[PDB]
Amino acid sequence: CEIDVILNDAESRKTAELKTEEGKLEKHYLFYDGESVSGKVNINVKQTSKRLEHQGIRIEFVGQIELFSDKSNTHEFVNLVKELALPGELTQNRSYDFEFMQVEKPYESYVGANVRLRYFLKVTIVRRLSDLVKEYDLIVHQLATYPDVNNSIKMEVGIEDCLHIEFEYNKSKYHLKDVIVGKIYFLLVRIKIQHMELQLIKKEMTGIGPSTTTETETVAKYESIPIRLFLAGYDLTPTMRDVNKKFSVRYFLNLVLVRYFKQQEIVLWRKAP
Repeated sequence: CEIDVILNDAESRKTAELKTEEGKLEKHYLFYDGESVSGKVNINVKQTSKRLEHQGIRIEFVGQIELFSDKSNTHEFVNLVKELALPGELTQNRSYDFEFMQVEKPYESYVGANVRLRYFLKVTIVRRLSDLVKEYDLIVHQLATYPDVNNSIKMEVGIEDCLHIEFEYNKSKYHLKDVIVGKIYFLLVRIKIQHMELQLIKKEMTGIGPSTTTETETVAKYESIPIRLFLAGYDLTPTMRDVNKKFSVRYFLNLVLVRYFKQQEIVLWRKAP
C-alpha cells in the first residue's frame, strides 16, 4: 500500500530546511507553537489475490527527542492521537481527514550530532507480523526578542605580567544572521607568539551522568586587529539550555595563544521578520 499525507494549508504555509541523517538538506513545512495541524491521509491498497487484514489505523502528532547514535533513548514530549479506522480488511483507496487543534510545540527542532529533536506526523497501520508506519517530518522554530543594541564584552587571555591579550566584541547575544564585530588589543607582549586565533565553537551536551556525551565543533576560526565573524555564513542554531534535561546546545568564543586559551559563552537566538 501507498501512504500520502498532505497538509490542508500546504499552499500558504512556509517551509524551512533541515539536515537528514546523511547530511543532505530537505525542505519541510514550518510550524510554530500553538498552530493547528490539519490535513488528509490517503491509503491506497493495491489489489492482491490474497485478503489483507489490519487491526487499526491511526495518525499521531509526535514531538520527541532522540538521544545517541544508536537512538537508544527516545523522549516523547508531545503525542496526540486520532484513530482513523477500526480493525478490518485492508482494501481500496481511502482518504481520511485529520485535525489537531492548537498544538503545543514547546521546543525548536534540532538535528545534532548525537541528538535530534523532531516533530512529525506518523501514520500507523497495525498488522499481525509488523505494523506499517509512515513518518511525515515537520519543522518547528521558536522565536526570540532582544534589543538591537550593542552591549560590549571583553575577554582576556595570556600570562600574568608577561602576556595580556584582550578581545572586545560588541554583544553577548547574537541572532543567527548577525555579525560578531570585535577587536584584539595587545595590552602586554613580553614574549613572542608563535600563533594565535579566535574560534567560534559549538558544544552539544547529550545525556547526564554515565550517559553524558559532549561534542565540541569549531564552527569558524580567524587567524589593533579587527575581527568580524559573519554568522549568516555558518549553519547555526539557537542556544538551547537543558531541553527537558536531555540536551544542551551552547556557543563560545575561544581565544588561543601558542598553549593559552580562554573561552566565553555567547547566546545565539532566532530573530523574527
